[PDB]
Amino acid sequence: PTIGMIVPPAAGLVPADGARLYPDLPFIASGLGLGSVTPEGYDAVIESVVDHARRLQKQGAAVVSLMCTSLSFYRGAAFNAALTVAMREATGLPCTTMSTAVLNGLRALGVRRVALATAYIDDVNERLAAFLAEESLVPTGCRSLGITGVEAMARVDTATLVDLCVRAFEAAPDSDGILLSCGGLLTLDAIPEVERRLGVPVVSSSPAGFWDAVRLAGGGAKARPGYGRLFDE
Repeated sequence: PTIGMIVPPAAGLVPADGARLYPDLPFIASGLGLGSVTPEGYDAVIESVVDHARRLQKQGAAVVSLMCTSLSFYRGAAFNAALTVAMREATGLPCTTMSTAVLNGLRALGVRRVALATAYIDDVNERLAAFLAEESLVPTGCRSLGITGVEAMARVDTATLVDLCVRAFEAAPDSDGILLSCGGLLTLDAIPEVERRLGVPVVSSSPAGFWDAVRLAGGGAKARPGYGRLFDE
């Protein structure tokens, strides 16, 4: 079953982080050309998201995921829902979003006290914490990479992301689990290393997006093994 993904950039490229989980599966992307991942224009955003969902339906997608965490959480639960309802009505397909994916992953692992490890700015981390509070999770703290530009993003490796999660956890030792939400960075290998070092499960947002969209498409394909408890499943 073909999985459709709506993405932030104009070019319409399948996200790199998570694709490794499903090497045999067909993924098609359609680019919003947003200029932001946290845009102004409540109606305009819904409108472009609808337009792009319809483009994906015409290309044979069996489901559509809005594959951007920030865009789906920055205006809280009411907006994540509005996005989902608008896509499904315009397409007749089951639709979902990366923020729903994250919720779904955290629930599957039993997490309700969640430490945040992100690459976002303060205001954005605050909106994330607010979204998760609305969904009956307790955000217990946050540590962020605090980097910008391709150069610095390029310089991130697995170790950087593992250390990030350990930091976030040390700071919030009461946490049930960790949400790694590091848009644009490669996180898969970090997941089971963090779970080993800490004994607490990790959800990574982009990989959760792939997993959740693959679940929704209901084909039964399993993620490649070795990428943490959620995906070992």
